[PDB]
Amino acid sequence: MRLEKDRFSVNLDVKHFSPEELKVKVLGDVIEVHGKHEERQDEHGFISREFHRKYRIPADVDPLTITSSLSSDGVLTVNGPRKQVSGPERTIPIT
Amino acid sequence: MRLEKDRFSVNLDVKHFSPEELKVKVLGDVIEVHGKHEERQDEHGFISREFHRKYRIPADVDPLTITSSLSSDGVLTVNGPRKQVSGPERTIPIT
Repeated sequence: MRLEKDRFSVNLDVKHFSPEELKVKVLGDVIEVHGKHEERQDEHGFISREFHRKYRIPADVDPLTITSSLSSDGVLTVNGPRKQVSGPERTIPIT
Repeated sequence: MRLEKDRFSVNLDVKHFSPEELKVKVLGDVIEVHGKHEERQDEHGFISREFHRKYRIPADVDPLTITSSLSSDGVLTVNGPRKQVSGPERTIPIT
């Protein structure tokens, strides 16, 4: 949902939502994310919002190392580091 | 320049260009690419095309393992594999 020269961040507005109702997850290359709230006809134009978003990590981002926080105003945040890594400037053979 | 569910491919039209004149390269996360042709005023609307494109590899693609070929019709192709990898479907702690 967002990238930086040193870190990254996925942001989702899911206001009036609460953690027990959501599922974050890391399946290697991907970042799973499931939601589902049944506040029911209580609202007005009732909303039974459920889903399942998935994102692709970036290469220099470790599949582990993920701060998955949240703010008071119902906003899922997913964090992680970047690594410049070291490969000798590898001159590639063009056929 | 292009992606697939199992492999990837970067394609550049650089017709009337020849390998000695170009530089492919892998700097960890990135794929460098330099060009420069001086066919000179020989053409008509002379063209002194030089540059330096750079691409970001995808996570499941090894920084090594890169078939950099080319076709007869002046087209740089850059290839590589993908790996589903294995991480236990890692349930992430949302704060």
